[PDB]
Amino acid sequence: MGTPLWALLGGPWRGTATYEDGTKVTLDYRYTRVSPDRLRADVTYTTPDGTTLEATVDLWKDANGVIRYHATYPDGTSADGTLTQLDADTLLATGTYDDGTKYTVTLTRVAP
Ligand SMILES: [K+]
Repeated sequence: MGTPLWALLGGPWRGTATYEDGTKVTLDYRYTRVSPDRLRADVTYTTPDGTTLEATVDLWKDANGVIRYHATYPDGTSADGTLTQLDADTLLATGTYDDGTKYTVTLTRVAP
């Protein structure tokens, strides 16, 4: 079965993304739609160098049990990715932007 989709709903709705070089970015999010098979959230994060970015993210779990997401940004850009549970606290997120650029970050929910 793996990680239940609604596991993503718990705890404080804030986390940190850690990049390959150790850089960390804060993620603040708010769920706007919840159904047994699909979540949607508005996400805000401030990158290094101070740009503030907003995205709308749809999440679901495919029949192989993989948690997938599709993020859309105000400018029309999109990203498609997967979330893989590492331990109880952390997810591995790997995405591809519509320009072909890829990323890999870990996501950890801030402690309550
Ligand atoms: K944008």
